[PDB]
Amino acid sequence: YQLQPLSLDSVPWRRQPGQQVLWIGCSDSGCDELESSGLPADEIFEYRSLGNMMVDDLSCKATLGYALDSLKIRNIVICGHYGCHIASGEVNAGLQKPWSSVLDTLRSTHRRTLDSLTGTERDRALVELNVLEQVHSLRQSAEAAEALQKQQLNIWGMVYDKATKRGYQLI
Amino acid sequence: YQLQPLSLDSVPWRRQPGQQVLWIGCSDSGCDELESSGLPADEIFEYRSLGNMMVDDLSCKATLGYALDSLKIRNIVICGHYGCHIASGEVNAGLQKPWSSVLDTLRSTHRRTLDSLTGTERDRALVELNVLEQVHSLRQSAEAAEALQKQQLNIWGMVYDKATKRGYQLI
Ligand SMILES: [Zn+2]
Ligand SMILES: [Zn+2]
Ligand SMILES: [Zn+2]
Repeated sequence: YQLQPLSLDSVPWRRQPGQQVLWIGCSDSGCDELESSGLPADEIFEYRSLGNMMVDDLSCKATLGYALDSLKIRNIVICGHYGCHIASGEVNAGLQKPWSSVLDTLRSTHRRTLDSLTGTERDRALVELNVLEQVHSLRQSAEAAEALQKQQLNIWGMVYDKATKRGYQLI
Repeated sequence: YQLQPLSLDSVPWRRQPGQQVLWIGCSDSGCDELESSGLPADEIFEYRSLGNMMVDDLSCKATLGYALDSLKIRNIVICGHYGCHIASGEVNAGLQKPWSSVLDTLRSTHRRTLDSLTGTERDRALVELNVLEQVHSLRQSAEAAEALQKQQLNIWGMVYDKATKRGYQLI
């Protein structure tokens, strides 16, 4: 992957006005994130969860299902954020499986690149890797895979930087 | 129950600055809701789900658990909103169980009250009843019940009115 700064005028998840976007963001990220989305408030259906993850439980399936079946959403954005307390090198004992399992697996699978980086740059890399893995795994959900095969769904990854108030798309 | 307009300078979930509040809101409600919270952005841990519900699923349990065990939160707010598409009318087929079950149970349990109202007033009553039920059910959870009996947790209910740009506490 590479990071591409977004231009707010032409975001990949808004090539046409009027349609609703499922925005999947993190519980410890603020509203300030959506100011970098390129979407007006009335085009946003917002799921906000631990580490902007979708794990295969009833909440992920029901939210995906309602978004596709009732709102006929054609775009999903997974928005990670720099400074995230959940997608970081600090392993918090209060964080349950499978959220903790996803993060352990990322740390082991990407050990080579992560091992060469100090704390702040390591945590930024882990936010980005978490967004990529969430985008890849949501594409393999049964409901998303059938929509993608009809070219009736796109899933996008982005990272928001609180400090610069800018978003970066994962390409 | 009765509705009490909130004053932003004296919200029951912020009697002292610095501590984090778990804010449970709806996916089809906007950030505009949090402007009525009386909280600065860095005191908000936001869980945003179908119909501002907590059902007994891994996501609800893990988010509650991370909030209590890792963030040591002392206040939970369940925020419903007038004009909600999920807590409205009768059956949406796109809305899965147990979300659909909660709403059917509210429609049956409060049939007498709902029958006394027209459609728009019926929808508003269903938003308010949903918040009260979510607050009552969350209090009965094993983790919440132990914390409440130690006076180390409060759960609050509120409803946000987009038209008046005000929140109302459920007393
Ligand atoms: Zn986060
Ligand atoms: Zn927001
Ligand atoms: Zn709603």
